[PDB]
Amino acid sequence: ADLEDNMETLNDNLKVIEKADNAAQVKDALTKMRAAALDAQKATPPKLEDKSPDSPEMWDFRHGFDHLVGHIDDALKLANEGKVKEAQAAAEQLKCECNACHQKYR
Ligand code: HEC
Ligand SMILES: [Mn+2]
Ligand SMILES: [Mn+2]
Repeated sequence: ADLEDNMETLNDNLKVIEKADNAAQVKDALTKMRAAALDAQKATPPKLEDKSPDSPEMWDFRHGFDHLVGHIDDALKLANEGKVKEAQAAAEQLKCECNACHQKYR
């Protein structure tokens, strides 16, 4: 449950959503992402290892996962309503979140 493994979970399950052709597989990938992002939110990334947990950098690092989970839930709702294609498109826009946090802190 460390940061690199959670990121492996996020990356793998985004590719799963991208190639999926059914709702069950999209839904399982998304809920798995949701869990991995909440667990990642507890880690300290290598480039913030000198920071206090209440620093603005650490606050912003953690809050990035709230935004990510928010997108995941939107996609989760489409995917529970059976709209696989809309859910996949929503998951593609998650990529702005990955990129945003990465350019600041990876
Ligand atoms: C901060 C709020 C993050 C968001 C959102 C996402 N990622 Fe991330 N990721 C983050 C950091 C700080 C790091 C560096 C970790 C380290 O220990 O060096 C990463 C790294 C990755 C990696 C590489 C992991 C590795 O084994 O080196 C991948 C493949 C990755 N991140 C993917 C990824 C995806 C697909 C995300 C959105 C669905 C995503 N990350 C969001 C911080 C944050
Ligand atoms: Mn915010
Ligand atoms: Mn966003």
